[PDB]
Amino acid sequence: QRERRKRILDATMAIASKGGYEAVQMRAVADRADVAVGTLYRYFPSKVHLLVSALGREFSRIDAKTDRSAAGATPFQRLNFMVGKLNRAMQRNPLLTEAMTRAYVFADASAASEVDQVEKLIDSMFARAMANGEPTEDQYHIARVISDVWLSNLLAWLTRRASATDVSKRLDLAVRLLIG
Amino acid sequence: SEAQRERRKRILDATMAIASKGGYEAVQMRAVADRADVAVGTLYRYFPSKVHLLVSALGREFSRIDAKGATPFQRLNFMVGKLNRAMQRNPLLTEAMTRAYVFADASAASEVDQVEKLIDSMFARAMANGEPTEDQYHIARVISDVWLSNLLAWLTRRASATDVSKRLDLAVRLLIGD
Repeated sequence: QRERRKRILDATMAIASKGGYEAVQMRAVADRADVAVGTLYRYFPSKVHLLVSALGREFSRIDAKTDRSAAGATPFQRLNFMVGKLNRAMQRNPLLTEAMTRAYVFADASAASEVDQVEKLIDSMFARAMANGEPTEDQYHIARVISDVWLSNLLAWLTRRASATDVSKRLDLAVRLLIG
Repeated sequence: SEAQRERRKRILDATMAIASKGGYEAVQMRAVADRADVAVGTLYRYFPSKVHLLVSALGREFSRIDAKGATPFQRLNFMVGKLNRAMQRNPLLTEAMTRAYVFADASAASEVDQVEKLIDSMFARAMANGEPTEDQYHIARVISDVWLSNLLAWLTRRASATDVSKRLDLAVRLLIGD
């Protein structure tokens, strides 16, 4: 059932990248992934669960892309590195970003687990970026603040009250204010 | 020149009261117009949507609170504390404002801007005990974003009020902690 999951999340990412939040239909994803619809619902009860899970997988893959050794001599530099990478990744995929941001907007208690998995991952990614070895509590907290700035400005990006570069500027400002 | 002002005041008062008692759903143009004793047409000329109503009312709220610690950290900590307690005393109002801010589009981008500048100012001056630096304004923005993100989590029952309070405290200490 692992390969089934892989096909389902693959189709989720493909469709989301192609047509944004709207295009992510349960029937369409199930179709594209060659699984029964009931199977899809059994693993993912909503498109929110689908998208958040897919996001989690994407983060888990990005963390496996290289290694903690792969940069900067200072915490500020390393965190700047991580945030910059994820930032350009965001800028390269506006539709996917729309789908994910919307998914986060609609995520409720029923998707708690899924969302948690994302939050735990991304924060970890930031924290381990700042730290040499095991991150401290404060670094986890800093990670959470950065994530909150990111999401809050994506909220304004989604409703076209702000551009992607505005988001990027806010992120850099936040990083500098926290550990610059 | 005074009829318009009185009208606006009653409109925002009604918005605050209704939002406080029933939340975002209860904020409807006819109900607001009714309570405020204005024509619905006048209300639509004044505020095109419930988002404009809630955002404007919030702005007036921060203006009013603005009207009537030995460090930046203590003063900001104090203010965020008071605002937090006020928030927990008014969950339906907070619900209404949160929905208003997550649902706000470009058509209210102007309004959303104004109140924003207001809110941050009140934070920043609190940090400065006077005229703030650029960085203090920036910090105010960061705090505001933490607030909004955690309020989104609260709205969708992914977090409690206590969670929100703790997150805001953490943000304050991490940003300007003594």
